[PDB]
Amino acid sequence: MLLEAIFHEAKGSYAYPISETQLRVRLRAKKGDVVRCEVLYADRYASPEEELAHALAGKAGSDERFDYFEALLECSTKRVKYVFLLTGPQGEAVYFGETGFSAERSKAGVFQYAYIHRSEVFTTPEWAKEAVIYQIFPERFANGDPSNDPPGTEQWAKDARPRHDSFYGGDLKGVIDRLPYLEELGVTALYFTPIFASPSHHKYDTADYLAIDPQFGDLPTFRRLVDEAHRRGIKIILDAVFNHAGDQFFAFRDVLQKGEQSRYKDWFFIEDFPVSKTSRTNYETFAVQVPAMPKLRTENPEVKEYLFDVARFWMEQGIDGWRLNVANEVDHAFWREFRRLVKSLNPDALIVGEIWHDASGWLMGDQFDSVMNYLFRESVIRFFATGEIHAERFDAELTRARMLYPEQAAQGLWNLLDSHDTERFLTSCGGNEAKFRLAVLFQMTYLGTPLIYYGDEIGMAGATDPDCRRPMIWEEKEQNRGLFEFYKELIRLRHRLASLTRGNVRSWHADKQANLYAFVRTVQDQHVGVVLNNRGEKQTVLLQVPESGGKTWLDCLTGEEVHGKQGQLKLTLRPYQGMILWNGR
Ligand SMILES: OC[C@H]1O[C@H](OC[C@H]2O[C@H](O[C@H]3[C@H](O)[C@@H](O)[C@@H](O[C@H]4[C@H](O)[C@@H](O)[C@@H](O[C@H]5[C@H](O)[C@@H](O)[C@@H](O)O[C@@H]5CO)O[C@@H]4CO[C@H]4O[C@H](CO)[C@@H](O)[C@H](O)[C@H]4O)O[C@@H]3CO)[C@H](O)[C@@H](O)[C@@H]2O)[C@H](O)[C@@H](O)[C@@H]1O
Ligand SMILES: [Ca+2]
Repeated sequence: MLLEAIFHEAKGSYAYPISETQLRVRLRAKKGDVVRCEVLYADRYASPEEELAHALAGKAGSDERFDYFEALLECSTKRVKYVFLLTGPQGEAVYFGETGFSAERSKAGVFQYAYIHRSEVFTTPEWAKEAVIYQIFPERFANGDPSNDPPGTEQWAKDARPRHDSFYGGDLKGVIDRLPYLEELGVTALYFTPIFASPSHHKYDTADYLAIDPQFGDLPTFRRLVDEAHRRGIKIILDAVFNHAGDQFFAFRDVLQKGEQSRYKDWFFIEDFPVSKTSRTNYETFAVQVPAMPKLRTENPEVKEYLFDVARFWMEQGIDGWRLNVANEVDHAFWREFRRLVKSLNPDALIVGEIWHDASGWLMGDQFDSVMNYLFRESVIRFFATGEIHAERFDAELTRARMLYPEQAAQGLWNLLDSHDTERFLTSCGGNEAKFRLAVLFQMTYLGTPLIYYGDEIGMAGATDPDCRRPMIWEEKEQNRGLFEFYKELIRLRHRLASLTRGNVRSWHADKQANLYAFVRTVQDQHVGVVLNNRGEKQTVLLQVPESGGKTWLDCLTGEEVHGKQGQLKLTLRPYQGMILWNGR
């Protein structure tokens, strides 16, 4: 076996506790190199003559080039030292510990997870595990109050083509009026983009953190929205823009007026007063040269305190969590303290960071509960929309991404198809509803938390920002109701099958040729197999089905009963058809 490809570390995503006395450990090796991975462990202060505990690590998955082995160590002492025993296809074996590799156990040394502190057990809100989030971009969802529309508001139509500066009049009253629609859809939480006072249509350039934007409503209206959503089983998640403020933020206004004399100059990153010759801003902003968004010095204890007060204030209004804007650009300490603040105020308040790349550094348990899973989106785009990758590659990307973070984070990752910053998924699919639906079937059944971008459920399309922010289509005749019912059915199923919300995931079948992909969600004895025929042709496949897991399944989408013969299951799928096979347990 290639030792150069074997890896483990007693931290991060390769070793972390799932309870005060249980440690999950993982190990990767070149794919196919290891057939058996066992862990020999004991208390860190155990005498050398003491017997060692054994734990067999099962193969939790395989990506492009590695196999991932996973085991659970029972550590009643909460302190553990361990070594791996790896066996190859031909029986060759080697011990692997902190010191290195050796045929002699003691020479391999031992990895050590010093101590398991209860406070360090990554814990997320239970509800977040089985939730289906719906993203609402307020200026474009529903205009329930035409009297607060910004000046220049354009007419609400299906052929509307917005510009970066357009306004359509969407507001919070509109959201309230449409709660029956969201409730019928079955969503259990709403993620709102910024709703605080701001002169723009997107509101990411904050004028006042303590006020609902006038064109969206007021405090009383927001509170009514929170209460009405809650009674309909719908939670509220607000967008926290803590990386940067708007040029109209009171502290910045003071800087523009008093220059180096303002008491708030250190709340920002300023280079040379006068505060501005704007084309070449003399203060750091979000991205490049964006005068409206001066970056906040969150490292400044004063800035932090102010923002923490803002969070406290809104949480006092009954919200259920936060989506953190450009979260990877404010400091880690700020986030560790934020989590402590948030969880101390509401143990069930959800913290979701907005990071598009590998966010493992923020997902170890001391900061965010989850992140907007843009890498999940990349795989889905690649496999279902563009067809850049085949089923086996798709399987590998999914598995590799899943192994990047501890299971607690993976379990609640926000799996979106698109957002207000991308083109709509339908468009990515080139208008092919068949491709779109199979992707949605995957979104609704894969491991993680589904996030729906407003309008996708009724067939809206659009290029990226600002075209992805077209006013919501409310005319029934203009809505794709067939799609709407499809979403409704998938959402009801997700709520009915515990496997889909609290189960693990294992690849079932992956054939690069037929481009058919299948996985199994498991919890207890329940198994739900999802089969995806991502091809424009009718195909038949043979899936392996050991009788120990059942020999009869019910396709929950059609009611058809399928049966396995001698450990094999023959399925025939129409083009782009997906099946959700429940094993009746
Ligand atoms: O620039 C002139 C413009 O300035 C103001 O408006 C700016 C911008 O403000 C708003 O954008 C917000 C998003 O809506 C949020 O979701 C979020 O998105 C950021 C994200 O947090 C960043 O990490 C980054 O994303 C990168 C990603 O990190 C990277 O891995 C890779 O995937 O590329 C991503 C970019 O696609 O940028 C996101 C914003 O993207 C947009 O802005 C970029 C900067 O110019 C641009 O390159 C990109 O094409 C855009 O899609 O955080 C931002 C917070 O600002 C608002 O919704 C946007 O519509 C606005 O453009 C003024 O208000 C505006 O009048 C003026 O025209
Ligand atoms: Ca309005």
